[PDB]
Formats: sequence, structure tokens, C-alpha cells
Amino acid sequence: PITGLVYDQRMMLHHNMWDSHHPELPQRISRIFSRHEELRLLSRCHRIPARLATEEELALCHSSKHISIIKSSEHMKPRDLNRLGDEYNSIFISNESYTCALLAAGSCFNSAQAILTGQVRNAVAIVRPPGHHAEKDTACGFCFFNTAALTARYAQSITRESLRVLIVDWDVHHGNGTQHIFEEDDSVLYISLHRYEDGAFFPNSEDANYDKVGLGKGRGYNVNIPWNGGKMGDPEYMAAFHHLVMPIAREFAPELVLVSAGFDAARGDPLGGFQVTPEGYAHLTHQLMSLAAGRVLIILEGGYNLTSISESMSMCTSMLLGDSPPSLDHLTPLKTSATVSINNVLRAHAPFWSSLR
Ligand SMILES: CC1(C)c2ccccc2N(Cc2ccc(C(=O)NO)cc2)[C@@H]1c1cccnc1
Ligand SMILES: [K+]
Ligand SMILES: [K+]
Ligand SMILES: [Zn+2]
Repeated sequence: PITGLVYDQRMMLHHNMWDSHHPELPQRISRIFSRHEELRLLSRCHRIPARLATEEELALCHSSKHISIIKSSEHMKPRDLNRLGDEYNSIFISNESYTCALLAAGSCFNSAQAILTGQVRNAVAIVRPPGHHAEKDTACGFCFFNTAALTARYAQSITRESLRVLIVDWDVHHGNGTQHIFEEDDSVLYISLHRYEDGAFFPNSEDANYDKVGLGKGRGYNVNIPWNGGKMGDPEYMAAFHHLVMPIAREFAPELVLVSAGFDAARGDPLGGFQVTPEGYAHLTHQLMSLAAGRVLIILEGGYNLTSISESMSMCTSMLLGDSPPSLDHLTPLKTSATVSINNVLRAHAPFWSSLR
């Protein structure tokens, strides 16, 4: 059983030229990659080459008008990069941004193909800029193109259109772009856990609440798990996986699992304010590996504490390689509010998932 790994230093080139310390830092992926080297995990993995995604592949999810405006930033003067970025919600653009976003997407494509043709069982994608806030027609929250949403359609395009793909989004933020792209779609199951605070948390939309369950044929195939009033940690994430994520996923029987793996719910992240530990991420990964004959691709999204994301993603890779899941804790009743969120999700999805309890 082989674990794949994709990483390309050129993705570092994307940067914020008006705040060189912006938390979506080039060094996020180099610090994660370096930690993989030091922990002797990188040598255990099959190295998958990065590549540029093509514009045709971007068209699997994005409008040609959005593609063309982002492609055009590669030749913009600083003044126009600044105006263009300011047209979006929380976006900065450099001249290298388009190429880096193409590389993060093509990297994940090659990983998905490696998994789907049998070259590897599972894989990990150390990529940037992130993807999950990007919409069909717009960029948002440090994301230009929806890497995870593209990878699901890419996977379908190289197999069959109805390939069952589960996307688990454990980034602390709701993946509004991923929800919206597949909202009518019953071939892609989207499950997001996210800090919500009654809609007061980025992306600041009631679209992230538990009562958005999908539209049309897609009703039931959009599972939002919103967290309210509480510094959620391992016990809460493990409880959501037990009562919602794994039961629903198993009933869906995916053939591929994409993890939109933001690490901004990690202990130490100032944007997230949550406290999931590395061993917590390790346990979530291990539960996901019981699906889809192990076809699990972990994709870096958010995560802004360099040490935290490097330890946490390393933990996930260690699990993919087959290392034993590490010990966590005992008892530790959930935070009150987390039982409330979980129960609310259970009720809204009972009509769609008959194995829910
Ligand atoms: C906290 C906040 C004030 C902020 C300060 C400094 C820079 C950015 C941002 N935000 C946007 C944001 C944050 C994280 C991610 C992500 O992808 N994490 O993984 C994507 C977008 C917040 C915001 C902006 C407008 C309205 N409400 C919240
Ligand atoms: K999420
Ligand atoms: K869906
Ligand atoms: Zn995030």
C-alpha cells in the first residue's frame, strides 16, 4: 500500500506585496514539507509530480469570465493587481498568483489520477493558494480556483461522470464555494464542519447553517455542521464524525474521498480559535481511511500557525502511511453547544439518511 505526496516550491511565489507578513504566507507549504522531511515521512511516500492545470480543466467548475480575469493578473501592474484584488472579499494578487493556483489544482489532479489508476492508495497535497471559498464566477477568502471542487470533477472526467466523491471539509471556515458548486449535485457529497457563530464568522453567510441540505436532486447531499459559542476541540470533532460524518459517508459509499484539509481549527491558530490537536487530526484521517477502499486525498486549505499546520498535516500523512492512530483522551464530555449543533444536524438530515440516529 503506497501513499502519494505532491509538493512544489513554485507555489511559494504567490505573495502579498503590501503585507509580507499576511498569514496566508508562502512559508506555510515549505514549513509543512520540511516537517515531513524531518519526521522521515517524505521518504516513505511515492513522490507525485506537480503540474499546471489547463484552462479547460478550470472550466469544469469556473466561468470563462472568471478564468480570463485571473489569467490576466499575471501581466498586471501593481496598481491594477491591487484594484482587482479589492474587488473580491479578502483577496491579494501578485503576478505569480495565477500560476500558483494552476499548480495547486494540477497537483491535486495528478494525485487524484495516481489514486484512481492504482499507482497509490491515498495521497497528501501540500499546496497553495487554498481553494474552498472560490466560487464558479468569483474569488474569495485567499482562494482563486476551487481546487477541491475541481479535483472531484476531474476525477469524474477521468473515470465516469457519476463517480461518487465525498468531500470532507474540516477547515474551520465553511467552504461556501464548494457547497455552491455541488448544491444540486447528488454525485458529490459535501460535508463541512465549521465555526459559524450564528453567521457572524467568515464567510459570514447563513448559507453555512445546518438547514442548507442541498437543492433538487442534491437534497441531502450537503451536510453543514456549524459550531456556535464554544472553543471546539478533539472531543467535538470526534463526536461529529461518530454521529454524522461517518454514518452519512458510509451510506453514501463514496469511491473517492477528498479532504479539504484546512488546519486553522488547530490548537494555536489565531484565526480559528479552536483547539483540535495533531492526534485529533490523525484520528479523523484514520476514520476516513475506512471509506472508498482507502482512496483518500488530503488537500491543504487554510491553516495559519506554521508549527501547528506542520505538525497536524504530518500527523495526517503518518496515518495514511499506515501508522497506528495515537492515543487521545478519555471521557471529556463535549461542550454543551456542540451537542446542540450535532443534534440540529441530525434532525435536518434524518429524512435523507435512514441510518442516522
Ligand atoms: C478575521 C478577518 C476580519 C480577517 C482579518 C485579516 C485578514 C483576513 C480576515 N478575514 C477574511 C478571511 C479569513 C480567513 C480565510 C481562510 O481561508 N482561512 O483558512 C479567508 C478569509 C476575516 C473577515 C473579513 C471580512 C469580514 N469578516 C471577517
Ligand atoms: K469547513
Ligand atoms: K452536494
Ligand atoms: Zn479556513
